[PDB]
Amino acid sequence: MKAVQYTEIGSEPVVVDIPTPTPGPGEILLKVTAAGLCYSDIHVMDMPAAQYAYGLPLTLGHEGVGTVAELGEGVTGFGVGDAVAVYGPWGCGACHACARGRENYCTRAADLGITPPGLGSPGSMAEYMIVDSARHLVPIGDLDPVAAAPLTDAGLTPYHAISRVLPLLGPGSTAVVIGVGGLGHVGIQILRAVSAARVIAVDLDDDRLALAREVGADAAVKSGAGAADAIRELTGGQGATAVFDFVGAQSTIDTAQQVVAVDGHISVVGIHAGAHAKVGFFMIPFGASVVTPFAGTRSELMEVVALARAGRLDIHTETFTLDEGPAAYRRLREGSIRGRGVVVPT
Amino acid sequence: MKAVQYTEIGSEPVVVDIPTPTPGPGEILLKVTAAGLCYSDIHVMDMPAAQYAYGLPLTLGHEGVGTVAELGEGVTGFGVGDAVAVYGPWGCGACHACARGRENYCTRAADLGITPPGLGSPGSMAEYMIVDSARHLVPIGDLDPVAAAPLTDAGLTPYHAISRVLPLLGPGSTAVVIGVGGLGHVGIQILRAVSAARVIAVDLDDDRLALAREVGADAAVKSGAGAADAIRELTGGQGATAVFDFVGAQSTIDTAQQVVAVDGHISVVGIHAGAHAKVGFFMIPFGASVVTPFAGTRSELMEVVALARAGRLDIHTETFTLDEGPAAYRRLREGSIRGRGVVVPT
Amino acid sequence: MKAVQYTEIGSEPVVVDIPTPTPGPGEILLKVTAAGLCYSDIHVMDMPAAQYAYGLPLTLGHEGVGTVAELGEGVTGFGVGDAVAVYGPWGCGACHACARGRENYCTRAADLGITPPGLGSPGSMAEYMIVDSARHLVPIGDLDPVAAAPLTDAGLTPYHAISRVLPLLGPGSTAVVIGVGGLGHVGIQILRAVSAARVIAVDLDDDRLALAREVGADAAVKSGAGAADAIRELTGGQGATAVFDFVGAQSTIDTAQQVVAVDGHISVVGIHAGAHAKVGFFMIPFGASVVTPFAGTRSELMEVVALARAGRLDIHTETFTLDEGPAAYRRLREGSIRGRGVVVP
Amino acid sequence: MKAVQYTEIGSEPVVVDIPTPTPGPGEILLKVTAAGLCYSDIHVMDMPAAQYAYGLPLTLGHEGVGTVAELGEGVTGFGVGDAVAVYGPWGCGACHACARGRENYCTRAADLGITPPGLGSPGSMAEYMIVDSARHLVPIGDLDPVAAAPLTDAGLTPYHAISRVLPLLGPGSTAVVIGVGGLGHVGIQILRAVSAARVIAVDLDDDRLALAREVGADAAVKSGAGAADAIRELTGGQGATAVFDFVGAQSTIDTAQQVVAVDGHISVVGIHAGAHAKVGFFMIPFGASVVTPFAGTRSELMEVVALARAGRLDIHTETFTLDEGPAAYRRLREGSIRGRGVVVPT
Ligand SMILES: NC(=O)c1ccc[n+]([C@@H]2O[C@H](COP(=O)([O-])OP(=O)(O)OC[C@H]3O[C@@H](n4cnc5c(N)ncnc54)[C@H](O)[C@@H]3O)[C@@H](O)[C@H]2O)c1
Ligand SMILES: NC(=O)c1ccc[n+]([C@@H]2O[C@H](COP(=O)([O-])OP(=O)(O)OC[C@H]3O[C@@H](n4cnc5c(N)ncnc54)[C@H](O)[C@@H]3O)[C@@H](O)[C@H]2O)c1
Ligand SMILES: NC(=O)c1ccc[n+]([C@@H]2O[C@H](COP(=O)([O-])OP(=O)(O)OC[C@H]3O[C@@H](n4cnc5c(N)ncnc54)[C@H](O)[C@@H]3O)[C@@H](O)[C@H]2O)c1
Ligand SMILES: NC(=O)c1ccc[n+]([C@@H]2O[C@H](COP(=O)([O-])OP(=O)(O)OC[C@H]3O[C@@H](n4cnc5c(N)ncnc54)[C@H](O)[C@@H]3O)[C@@H](O)[C@H]2O)c1
Ligand SMILES: [K+]
Ligand SMILES: [K+]
Ligand SMILES: [Zn+2]
Ligand SMILES: [Zn+2]
Ligand SMILES: [Zn+2]
Ligand SMILES: [Zn+2]
Ligand SMILES: [Zn+2]
Ligand SMILES: [Zn+2]
Ligand SMILES: [Zn+2]
Ligand SMILES: [Zn+2]
Repeated sequence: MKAVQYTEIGSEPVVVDIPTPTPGPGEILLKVTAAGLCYSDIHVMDMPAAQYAYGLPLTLGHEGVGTVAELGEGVTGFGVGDAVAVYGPWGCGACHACARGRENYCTRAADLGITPPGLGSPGSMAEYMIVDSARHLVPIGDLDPVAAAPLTDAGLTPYHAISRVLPLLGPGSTAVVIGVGGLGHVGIQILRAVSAARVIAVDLDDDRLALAREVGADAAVKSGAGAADAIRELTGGQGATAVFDFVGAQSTIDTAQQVVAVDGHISVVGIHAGAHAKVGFFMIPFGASVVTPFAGTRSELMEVVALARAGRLDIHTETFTLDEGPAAYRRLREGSIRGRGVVVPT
Repeated sequence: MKAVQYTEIGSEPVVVDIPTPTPGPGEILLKVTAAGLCYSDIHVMDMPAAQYAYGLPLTLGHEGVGTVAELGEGVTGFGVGDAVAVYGPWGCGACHACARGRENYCTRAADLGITPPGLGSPGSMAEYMIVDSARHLVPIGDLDPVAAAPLTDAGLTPYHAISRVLPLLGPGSTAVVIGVGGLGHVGIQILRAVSAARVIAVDLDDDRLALAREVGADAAVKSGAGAADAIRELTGGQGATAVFDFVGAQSTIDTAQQVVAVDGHISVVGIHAGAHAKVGFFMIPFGASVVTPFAGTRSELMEVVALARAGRLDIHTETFTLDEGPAAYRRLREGSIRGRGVVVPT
Repeated sequence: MKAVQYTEIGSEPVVVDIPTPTPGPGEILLKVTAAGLCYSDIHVMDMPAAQYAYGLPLTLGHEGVGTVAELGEGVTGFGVGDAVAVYGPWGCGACHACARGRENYCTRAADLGITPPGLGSPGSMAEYMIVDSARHLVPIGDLDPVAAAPLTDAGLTPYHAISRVLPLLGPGSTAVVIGVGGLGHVGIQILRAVSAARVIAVDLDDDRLALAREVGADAAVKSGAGAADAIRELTGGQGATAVFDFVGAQSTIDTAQQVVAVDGHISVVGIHAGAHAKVGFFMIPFGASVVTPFAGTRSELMEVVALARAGRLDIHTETFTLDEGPAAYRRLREGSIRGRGVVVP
Repeated sequence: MKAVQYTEIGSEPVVVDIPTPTPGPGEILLKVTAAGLCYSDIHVMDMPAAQYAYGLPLTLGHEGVGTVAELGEGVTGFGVGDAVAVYGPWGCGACHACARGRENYCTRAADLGITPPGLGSPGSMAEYMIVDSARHLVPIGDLDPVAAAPLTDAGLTPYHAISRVLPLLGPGSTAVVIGVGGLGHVGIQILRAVSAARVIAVDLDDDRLALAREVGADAAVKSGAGAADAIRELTGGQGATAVFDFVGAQSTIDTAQQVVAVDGHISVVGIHAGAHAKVGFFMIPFGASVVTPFAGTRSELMEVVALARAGRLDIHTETFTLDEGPAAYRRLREGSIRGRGVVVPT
């Protein structure tokens, strides 16, 4: 089969031909219908050799949707042809966190050699992919695969981040979304669907601010030195109940600390190495909590899919072939994909 | 009446004679039965002239218990002689936070000129004190006033901090308490009363570690460079579900970050100017939230009092006269009060 | 001033002339801009003499909005002219429930002689009204008073009921609303604003089903013997995550028990004497909780007002003068007010 | 092997000899170390032929602990010899409830033919037993199996019931426990470990009231016509925050409704056919919720085991051999087991 792989440190990923895998016991083989590109893949490919630990070659793609092609020995609960989304952050399944479906916060996975697809195990940017266990598949019915693939991370991650503090976001609350890309543009729509928060979007790029308004942001503010004052102006001096920072640069985290309300929340979701919130007296308001959330839970993925099926998430995508995979990653690096890049194998 | 006041910047507080106040409409005059000394009073007295904003002179004492002496015009809900604790963090009473009793997180108080007793308004270290409103008194019944006075901050503040994350502290959880002084020694006992968490206490002083074990800590370990490794040894490498840092120095916050579990919590309660947690990817575990909580809520103070009345809180105190007030503050500076210093007026 | 009062047991309320009150210390006098009619007023007026305990005469109206006219001695936090809504379920202000703003669940109010406006103390169906304390006023800014008055109960009560189980109502959930009247039509809109629940409305009247669809219900079905099967058909046999019964008759509670999901909720909000859910093994699904909620909290009223100010609540009203007050109550009895009746002085 | 089976409708269970089973793929064979008797087994054996639906013969025992004897094909996560408790309420593992570990509330199990051990599938009252999947085992380490077996239902069920409303049970709260038998005597101890509630126990039998005090009840009241007034006397007229009714007869549910506080809770846990709470205006206080909970969740079972391992649960048992199984069930019927009956195979 055709796949897109990261094959040597510092180089662009390449289109390859590798064997179509066969499922062992408990496993499922999917025919991939859509594979999302996430900016996390760029963080991974930019790691120096000393930091990089996922093995070479590596089939990319941690956002995967497909149809069941072959059942491994013992597998029931899915039929051949079933449309499924892949739950990404694989855990041990047995610990206290995993028993609640919170496999994103499993502490045993590393020691057991469990790695996620596209980030240690073979990903979804290929004609076919293996899934380790039935509990890591979620049915999607007749959902369009292209709009469905991003739900598995661009949807799941903001959904989880928002869910951690959803009781704060009552009528009268304000939520700030910093970064209107793959994650951010879905985050705005989740906020609108599950809360009565007023949503203020923040981005460097005017066209992303337009995207923000298109998907339901109440206001849009230019990022940078003026953002904090502009946000406070909109919130009448009380600040924002919650800030969801999908950039996570030091400048955006600083903006978040300068606008968050007393007894509010900052969720540092975007990854920028070295950047951090400074949580201490006189540097942040009383009662304003800060966290770096990771991925999401099994039941949260089901909820994201339910939002999509109810028509609550308009996922903005651009489609690419497998051959266009390396080019699509260049587009993501330069910031020219309006929403989520998705590879459709054929 | 006799009172202890901070009268000039940089100097020790002094015993003074000032008029016994009379309550205006809505106010209550208390005969003070006990007034706690909090290390926050030392932070206040160590502020340079440029930072200090509470006015001079200032009657100290933000931990107050008394008996109702005189009702101001229009006051109902209390009779002369009723034993009451003073709710410290006065708010506007009208905003969304105050409507839930969360006057500790009121955003309107500053602009309305509302200041707390002992920290802008006259405190409890005097024979008598004014309380602005009936809603800032809580009945204590026959509770010993000396052990009751610390409940209003040494009790309330750890109670609130713990309450923010109480659902995390189920059976199998571990809570670390850093700093076994006024706040910390009460915090250990709250954890034992309201959760099934295993409690690990941390302090510089071996006698405070003994205090920790006396009030129910399951383990007590020496603070400093070795503390993080010793705590991890006790938690089997998973780390601590929650860390309540009642010191809040950079070294203790660093210890907290090095031991906190995935999806855990650090509560930075102690105040050490410039110290802060660094909340960013690779600097803290995924899902570990951090906050600087402040004081507590009206209903939380009632719950603290209920714990005391049920025999769940053994409050360690040393008693001082009003004349010994300045000496008691020197004792607090040097770290020689085993628990909470309390002034009893006579 | 002119007021509408219940004056003798069994009779219709009457328009009267009574003195304009003056505020004592701590009190506020409002010029009333809008006063809602609630079907609870009909329950009260239909009480026999033995049951009725609110005193005669009684100025009706537990849904009140006004402008501050006079401050009593010592009152701060409001200026003359401020537009305010009245928080209805007055409590002692001092107990553990009241300290959290949950004065709707205060246990001390009765013994202290605290009664709510329109239900023991003088209500809002008058040119002016007294409010006991500043904490029982909530600012409404430039909100239209006519659409604002129902927020104080038609809004507050469903808001509280929904709020008790809001964490159940995630994406993929279903909420059933039984009774699309004053309360129900606002409840549909609250569900849409604060949850991703799919909303199924139930009513006897086809025009109320149309109202339900107008304010955002995803489906609207006829009440009665066929309702339970029709709801199950819509939910694919799993049933409804939550049922908010704003009728509360035995037949509607039975429908609720026949459709509620495992680990779901029934909120019995409407009042029908003797009617009750039967909560026991084999009579209801495992984990399905049932409650009769009452009114709402201080912070909940603020949230309802915030929803109204954000344009999330389209409150359907019909306006009446004080003189038309008795006629408006006849209209409410016969079921001919499409939404909430409101009296404007 | 030797087993205790229900073999014909209306008759006592009998000791039998049946083949030692072999595990299919995904299954685990346990050597049973302890098997609890639950009063639910008596409800089942008292069902008329028309109602009874679990098949004949049926190996009894839905409270099971053992050691792993043989792994079925593909099973990982356990070694031969590991001491484990059996999670009883088996679900499909795939639905939204099961994804959160809430297999007790799975809606798909019936249609998929999934039945629990001792209640449709073969139970633990035998030398060996099959478990369907690894996710239905929980490690117990060196816990005494005899005291561990009741944790799987006598522990789990009260734990879940209490957990549903744990945020109500703050300092100052009161919890009533009706019925101090297998479940009730563990329920008292859970309340003491995870809350600061004052605990009032209610039973018909004075010796069970003594048991209640032995395991930490603050007060003990005789059940019957006087119970409601005696409970109100103890709660000062406000009533009980929560009532956990482990009898569930109409008389005990009536007592519960007559004592529950405004904004409180009644949990109807015990099963008595036809008995029900009457939830309507003027028949129950405002805001007092009522529910019939069922069993518990995967993570809750882990928490119960963690309580046992921390020394928080003193489980009162009487031990029986397999041959004494039928006699033990007669003892349970007549109410002469002081706590939980447990069968130890040899
Ligand atoms: N925590 C997790 O579990 C998790 C999961 C997935 C992705 N991520 C991270 O989320 C981040 C975003 O990923 P994506 O796929 O949405 O990226 P993207 O490239 O699709 O979107 C980036 C967006 O951020 C905007 N942006 C960049 N700098 C900005 C600034 N200073 N101020 C305001 N806006 C700015 C861009 O204009 C663009 O709109 C990445 O760092 C990614 O690694 C985290
Ligand atoms: N956040 C709030 O609302 C709030 C409220 C009250 C007090 N506080 C703050 O809490 C802190 C504690 O106040 P207190 O009155 O309990 O003080 P205290 O002097 O009574 O107790 C201090 C304790 O901390 C220990 N300690 C000091 N340095 C340490 C270190 N590096 N490692 C371990 N232990 C150490 C001491 O040995 C002593 O036992 C103060 O900074 C105070 O201002 C905060
Ligand atoms: N719990 C509380 O705190 C509280 C507060 C306020 C009002 N209430 C009660 O809520 C109930 C509704 O109040 P309202 O002011 O909205 O009444 P309303 O007269 O405005 O509306 C009643 C609606 O119910 C519908 N209806 C009547 N019987 C029905 C049935 N069997 N099935 C389906 N629909 C039916 C009508 O067609 C109408 O649309 C009343 O019983 C009132 O006393 C309770
Ligand atoms: N909801 C569930 O998931 C679930 C799970 C397990 C058991 N159960 C049920 O819980 C109940 C208790 O089970 P168990 O095994 O502890 O029973 P058990 O026979 O060990 O204990 C019964 C206890 O209740 C007491 N009692 C009986 N009638 C009483 C009354 N009127 N007032 C006060 N006390 C009374 C007895 O004196 C005894 O102490 C049974 O009905 C059982 O079927 C329910
Ligand atoms: K919404
Ligand atoms: K405890
Ligand atoms: Zn990603
Ligand atoms: Zn795990
Ligand atoms: Zn202090
Ligand atoms: Zn305030
Ligand atoms: Zn009403
Ligand atoms: Zn009250
Ligand atoms: Zn059982
Ligand atoms: Zn299931």
